[PDB]
Amino acid sequence: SLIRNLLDQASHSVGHVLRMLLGPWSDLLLWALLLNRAQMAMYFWEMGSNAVSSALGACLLLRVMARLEPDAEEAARRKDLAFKFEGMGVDLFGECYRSSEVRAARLLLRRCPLWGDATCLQLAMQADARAFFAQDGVQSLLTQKWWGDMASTTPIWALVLAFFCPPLIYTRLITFRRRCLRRWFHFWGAPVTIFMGNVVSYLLFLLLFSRVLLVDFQPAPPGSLELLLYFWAFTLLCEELRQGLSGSLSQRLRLYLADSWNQCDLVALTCFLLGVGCRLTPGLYHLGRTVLCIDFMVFTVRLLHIFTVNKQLGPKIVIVSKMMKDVFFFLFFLGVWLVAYGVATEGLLRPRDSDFPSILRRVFYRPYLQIFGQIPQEDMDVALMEHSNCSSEPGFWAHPPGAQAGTCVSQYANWLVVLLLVIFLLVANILLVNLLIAMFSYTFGKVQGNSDLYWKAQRYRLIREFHSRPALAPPFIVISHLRLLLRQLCRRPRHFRVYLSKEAERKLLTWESVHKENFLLARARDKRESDSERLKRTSQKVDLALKQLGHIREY
Amino acid sequence: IVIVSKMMKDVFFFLFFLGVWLVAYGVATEGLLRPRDSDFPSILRRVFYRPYLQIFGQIPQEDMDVALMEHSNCSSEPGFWAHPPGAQAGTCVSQYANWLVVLLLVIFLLVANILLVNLLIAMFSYTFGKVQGNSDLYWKAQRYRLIREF
Amino acid sequence: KLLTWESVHKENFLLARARDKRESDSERLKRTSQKVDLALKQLGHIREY
Ligand SMILES: CC(C)CCC[C@@H](C)[C@H]1CC[C@H]2[C@@H]3CC=C4C[C@@H](O)CC[C@]4(C)[C@H]3CC[C@]12C
Ligand SMILES: CC(C)CCC[C@@H](C)[C@H]1CC[C@H]2[C@@H]3CC=C4C[C@@H](O)CC[C@]4(C)[C@H]3CC[C@]12C
Ligand SMILES: CC(C)CCC[C@@H](C)[C@H]1CC[C@H]2[C@@H]3CC=C4C[C@@H](O)CC[C@]4(C)[C@H]3CC[C@]12C
Ligand SMILES: O=C(COc1cccc(I)c1)Nc1cc(Cl)ccc1C(=O)O
Repeated sequence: SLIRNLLDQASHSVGHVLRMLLGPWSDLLLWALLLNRAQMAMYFWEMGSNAVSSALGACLLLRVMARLEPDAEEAARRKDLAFKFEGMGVDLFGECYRSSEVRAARLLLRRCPLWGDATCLQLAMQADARAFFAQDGVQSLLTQKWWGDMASTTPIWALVLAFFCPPLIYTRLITFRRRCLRRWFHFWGAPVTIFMGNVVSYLLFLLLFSRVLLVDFQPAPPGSLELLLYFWAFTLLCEELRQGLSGSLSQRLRLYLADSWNQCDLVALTCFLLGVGCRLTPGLYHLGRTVLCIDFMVFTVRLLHIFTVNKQLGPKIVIVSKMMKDVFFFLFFLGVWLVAYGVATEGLLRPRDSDFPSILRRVFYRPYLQIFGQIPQEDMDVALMEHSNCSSEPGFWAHPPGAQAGTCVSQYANWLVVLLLVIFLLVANILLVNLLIAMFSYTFGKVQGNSDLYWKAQRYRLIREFHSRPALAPPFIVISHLRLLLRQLCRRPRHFRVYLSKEAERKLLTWESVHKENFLLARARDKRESDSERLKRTSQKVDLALKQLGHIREY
Repeated sequence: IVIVSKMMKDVFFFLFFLGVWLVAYGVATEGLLRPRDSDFPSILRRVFYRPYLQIFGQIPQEDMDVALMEHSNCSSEPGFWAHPPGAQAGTCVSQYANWLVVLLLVIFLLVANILLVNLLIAMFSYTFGKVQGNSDLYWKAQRYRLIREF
Repeated sequence: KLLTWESVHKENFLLARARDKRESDSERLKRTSQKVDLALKQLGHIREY
């Protein structure tokens, strides 16, 4: 199995868990989980302490072991145990939140001594406990943390007005949980305010980049505006580099190459560096301008991910991410039909200007544009063209008026050319677009129910990442960077983690144990009231009656 | 009627996505081709209005493709320009990267006119199917209030 | 060896499906009905007492 060999390898030497494990109920529970004893795990859980934290840790280790399983059956057993176990854990935490909201809220951030001193939230995220993030209790607590010391009942427009007018903080609007200085730091350190500052800074960055690209990008040496834009770009590069380094050196970069949004930011920044180099070098000014235009497109795309936090939009964004397979199949089919129809028409009518770019244009671009209402009838039908004799080759040609429709086409089979145009319009503009409608509707209907749950996890990760992000905006985050490097240089000569009281820890443990035993007795009553169990009981009672009646049959 | 009132969230998300993609594509084309008439209203028109109208069958090929335009030498700046015939398409654009301009036009048409409209179809159908069953009940209450008010 | 393995797994599958059928509520209600009927019959066999 994966227990004896794992212990032998650890002795011969998740890795921290293996190191700490070697050959009060925590040890029994962990042994039950590693031995794949489902009933032992359940019972040790239910009669042991720290049920929620133990549940998150144990389901994390179940997922890890199922991934490590070389046997599909054992992996399936471990993973189904993990699903049932995370579900029952989240049910317990839901019934806990149903009792005392603030008690459960401070139960979350409780740094439990076991499982590597990691909070429940980090354990769930490492375990991919989407269901354990789904419940309204943890959702509301995450919302309040995103509104850290801001009384989340405040509306968004109040927040934007307060951001625009710093004096507005000391008003009746926007309540909150050196008083002026403390309020100032709370306002400017709240993760939601950090997010708003980042959004406004990014909008200003895009506006300035567009202004530079459309007006101030002459081949003259860079001006003050160009230098300032370069300064913002370098600051963003430093920001992303530090974020990747913080969130072991090579292991961290291998971790960072994931999270495709960071990949998009990285490729955008590399394109920016290439564009700056080409702009600075004399010869490649035009190439620099083109690549910077492409980079603007990439940055505008990244703005979407920056604006995925909205409660009504994130599921839709992950939906449109999921719809790529359907659009991609449609791309194949459209390409095939476009090749067929374009080559057919390019063979039926033979323009004199047979240059390769012109042939490729007439075979791909124009048929593609026929889909969206651009139909050059005067270019590809003879009855709309004036007849003339071009070449010595025997035929009737009727030179067109179009600039890139050819010098003059042939006309032997224009009836079948028009027939092909009709067929192509019927297939591409009717069969394909409406069939893509069908696939899009079906995919949305199937996927939305899991997309919203994935958005819950994504929003938790978003809250964590903006909490980890420093205070000042990217245009001024150079101050934060120099502050952190000074802190790095200060030690050379030398995550919410809300504190809980020591007696409060014991009171939370007792409260959680009491509510756990209440939930178990409730579920036991439910199982007893279940019709199948009742029929079981009736069957046994009837059997006992029959047996004891047989014991008096001799009378 | 109460359904179409409820559909505003979907149309509103679509408005966000269309605005983002329009900004991206418009600025890309406005940077790739550089009309001489760089007045602010003209720049804003070319970056927002014309790309928006490209969705509904208004494609100024003769305005933004060089192979359809007559070539001429406008300015001392080194390049080939090929002055357009359009009235508000610019005095004369540059032509260094019109292949990629046409590629961007193709990509924008594929995304906005195919991905977005059909995806909005999907959301509209799903929202209608989900909401009609309560919308009719709300209409019952609304009609009672209507009777009372008249 | 494949024949023996297949036969063993086949009889395992049949016994599993038999247990499933027995645990089925309809079959259980059948069994309860027959047990109640037998109890009634043998109680009638001692009615004369
Ligand atoms: C926030 C982003 C996405 C908006 C994109 C719109 C862009 C194209 C707009 C917004 C601000 C605009 C600039 C604002 C002011 C001027 C000064 C004027 O004398 C020349 C044009 C110029 C430089 C504008 C060009 C177009 C512009 C850059
Ligand atoms: C739906 C899909 C299959 C449609 C594909 C259309 C693409 C491939 C078409 C549309 C416009 C076309 C371009 C139009 C003009 C030029 C400039 C020329 O100097 C090189 C070829 C090039 C760059 C063409 C290559 C093919 C092209 C990019
Ligand atoms: C809705 C669908 C069915 C419409 C299809 C349009 C068809 C019927 C049209 C398109 C072009 C037309 C053809 C154009 C030219 C010719 C050549 C002539 O010597 C005989 C008539 C003939 C052959 C026409 C008959 C009708 C025609 C084939
Ligand atoms: O959805 C996302 C979110 O970032 C995006 C990055 C680029 C473009 C878009 I629109 C969104 N990225 C993913 C995209 C794919 Cl095609 C597959 C998986 C993921 C992922 O989230 O891992």
